Amino acid sequence: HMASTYLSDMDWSSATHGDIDKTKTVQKDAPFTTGNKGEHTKISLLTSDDKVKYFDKGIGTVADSPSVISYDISGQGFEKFETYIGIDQSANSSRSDHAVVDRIEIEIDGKVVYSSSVTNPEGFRYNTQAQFISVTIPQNAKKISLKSFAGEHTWGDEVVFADAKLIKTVSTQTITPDLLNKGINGGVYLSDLEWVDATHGDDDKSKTVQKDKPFTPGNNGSNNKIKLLIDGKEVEFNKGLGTVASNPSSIKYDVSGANVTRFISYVGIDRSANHLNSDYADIQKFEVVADGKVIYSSDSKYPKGIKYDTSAFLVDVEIPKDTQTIELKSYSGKHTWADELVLGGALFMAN
Ligand SMILES: [Ca+2]
Repeated sequence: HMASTYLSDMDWSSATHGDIDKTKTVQKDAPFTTGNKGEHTKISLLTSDDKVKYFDKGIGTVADSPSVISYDISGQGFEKFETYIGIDQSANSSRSDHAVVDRIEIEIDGKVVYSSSVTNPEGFRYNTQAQFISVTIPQNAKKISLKSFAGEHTWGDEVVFADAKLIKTVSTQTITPDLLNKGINGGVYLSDLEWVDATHGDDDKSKTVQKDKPFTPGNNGSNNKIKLLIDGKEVEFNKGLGTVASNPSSIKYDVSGANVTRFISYVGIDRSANHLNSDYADIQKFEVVADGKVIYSSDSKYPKGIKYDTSAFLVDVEIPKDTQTIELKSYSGKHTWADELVLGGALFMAN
């Protein structure tokens, strides 16, 4: 799922043009000269087979040495820039020195990412067919610049960036406890699903893995919400799973009937657990297992396990295409009582 934002719908950080009248401004969704006059004329360019194509959206300027239109794209997450370039069909081309553009460039953070010099060394004339630009934007990008070079004169240099747009993949927001508590579109909470089976480390086998509750309080009849340490601060979760770690204990889901692509959960020991200060780990490790293959293990980040005081960690892992079975495996520290492992906000994504 892709979304595009038109440059003409954004605010430029700066804009310069080659027209001597500085009361005139670079035009949104119109050629420069006609747009400045108030005319309703749309941006148009000569395409293949000399067909004239009209555009609802774009940026209209007059080239200079150079004319520069810049946009701040910091933290915006854009992936591509796409536009058609050429001299607008509305240009004054009555003389051969009019409508002569030496070069058009696209620049990102000081780097030329497109230049018309490659395909058009002599530049653009009134009847030069449009060039389509498609450039990748670096994840770190801060500034994109639309540059046009007039050459000897600016006369008739009606440069248009037709259909000028920035494009990105529609993606989930940065994962936070708040986000998992509010909900994500397309996210299905594990506690809203039936497991195939769910084992636990508690000796009483009449007890069951708990949905949206820690194990012990849940099996005692309480509906207390799952609670974890997030960055040294206690946070309750609306949704999740409550279990007791074992050797291991495992919760198994049959995901064969769906195209599951992602598993998201905070993982740690519930605040309600029995805990005593100890050198030993309370929980040894947690694993996400896809069709018998470990696709996440907590012992990379925590090679000696976790304790009651350990801040809950974010598990965010891709599920391989065509996965039949997902298992969530909890390994007890075996020397203490704090084996009340909870999965805060545990959900699946289907992409
Ligand atoms: Ca020129």
